[PDB]
Amino acid sequence: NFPNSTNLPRNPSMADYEARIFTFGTWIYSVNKEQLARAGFYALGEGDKVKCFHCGGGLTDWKPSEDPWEQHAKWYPGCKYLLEQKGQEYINNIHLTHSLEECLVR
Ligand SMILES: Brc1cnn(C2CC[NH2+]CC2)c1
Ligand SMILES: [Zn+2]
Repeated sequence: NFPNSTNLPRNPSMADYEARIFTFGTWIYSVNKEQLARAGFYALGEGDKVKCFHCGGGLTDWKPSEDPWEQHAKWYPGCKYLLEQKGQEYINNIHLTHSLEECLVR
């Protein structure tokens, strides 16, 4: 399933922060649910699998050191919600950071 790069959200029923927050319930996973929701994510109920309301992008297997906004930019860089909330400069930094993180050890 291709990522949504239009200015229109794929799941408008999940456009409000509060709506997204209800999807998690009791959340045992290593990444904060408030932080996930702020980054546009809602829970699917399949372990720690989340989806962005706007781009439709799915993310799974969260480690405690990982950041929702960073991961969002890493895997769904065409997301218009992401661009709205963070700006292109932030997004550029993240890409550069990760691409460089490769030629550090990898
Ligand atoms: Br595409 C995709 C699905 N999950 N992910 C990562 C999310 C953060 N944990 C490591 C995996 C990328
Ligand atoms: Zn998105």
